[PDB]
Amino acid sequence: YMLDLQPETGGGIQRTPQIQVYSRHPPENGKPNILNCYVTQFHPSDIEIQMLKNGKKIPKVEMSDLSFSKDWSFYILAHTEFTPTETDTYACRVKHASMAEPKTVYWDRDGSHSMRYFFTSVSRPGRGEPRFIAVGYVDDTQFVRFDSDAASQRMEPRAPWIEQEGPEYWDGETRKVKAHSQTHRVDLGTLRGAYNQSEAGSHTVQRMYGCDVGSDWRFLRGYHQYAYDGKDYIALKEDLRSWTAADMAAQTTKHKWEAAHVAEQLRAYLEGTCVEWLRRYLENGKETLQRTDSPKAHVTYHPRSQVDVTLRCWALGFYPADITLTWQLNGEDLTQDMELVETRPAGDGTFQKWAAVVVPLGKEQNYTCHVHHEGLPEPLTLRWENLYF
Repeated sequence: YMLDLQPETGGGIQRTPQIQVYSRHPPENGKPNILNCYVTQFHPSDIEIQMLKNGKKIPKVEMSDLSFSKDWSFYILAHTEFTPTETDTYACRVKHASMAEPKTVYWDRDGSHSMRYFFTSVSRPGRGEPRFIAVGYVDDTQFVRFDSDAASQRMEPRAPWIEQEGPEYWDGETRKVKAHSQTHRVDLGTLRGAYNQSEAGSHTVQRMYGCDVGSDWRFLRGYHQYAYDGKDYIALKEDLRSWTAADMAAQTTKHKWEAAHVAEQLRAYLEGTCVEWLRRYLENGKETLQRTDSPKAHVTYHPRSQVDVTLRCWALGFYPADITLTWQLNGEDLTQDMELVETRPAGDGTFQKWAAVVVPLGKEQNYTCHVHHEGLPEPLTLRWENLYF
């Protein structure tokens, strides 16, 4: 349930995509599966993602709705059905303005809750109104979307439990999401003026807001923050009464919103309405939302040099996405030379992660992987049982 308040900011750089290519389920030759291409850390949001089989474009590839993480960097999941074999190669190819050439990555085998909305507007001077994309989450489960270039021109369901809501709900959310788009359109215009930028270039406004509740479903935290061209602009501080302005232009907005008492209006939504609707969603989506799936963990071996080995600690099938995955040598922990990938979606309501370390041969028993997750009664501790080396 979105905010009705629409404050305006007032009148007076590229990052490279990271790519993971991986299957939803453990890969077995001849068994139907889903291949994922998880593309993250990119800016601006305009991007082309293609999945390839033996170098040829796979035609039926589904893309997630554009969203972004805390640092404002975008992410998209692309996925397609596939049945792996011994000989077929698979890859994901990304074109983005940050890179001179496309990057191709081949598939290689060996108690709290939150509601959050994420909004992205991208100007396109001479080509109509900004591209506007909105997505809503409860915890790590997306439940609504809006895309200005989609056909419906309505807020749309993306989870079965929200489809219960009647037409009044959908009408209200559609009205509000369109109002968000217009506010962002205005913001793009005035921010362009504030930074003395030309009317020709494309620019980006991102906005995130929402609430966390505790184990008793009482208000825990609120958020309401903005970025311009992928950089912090203004953010509501944790007290929900003051602002962090990132530069001089944002200070003008800060003083404007201070004068108009915008923080107190947002506080009322964040501590009241946001929380009340989160509780409703948690009850309506109980089976899928009020759940913890524990990480299914194991350690794999991979020969490296004649002197050492790579040990990789896997965590699979877990929900929610928050997890701590760490290696420890002889009790003491250290992330000096630990490779750690971003937590990635399986595409079926669970997440995956791994952490890898290079261990000298003979000293493998000294290394232990530790998995902490709210689903686990006790933290898991794993070691590589050396059978066949």
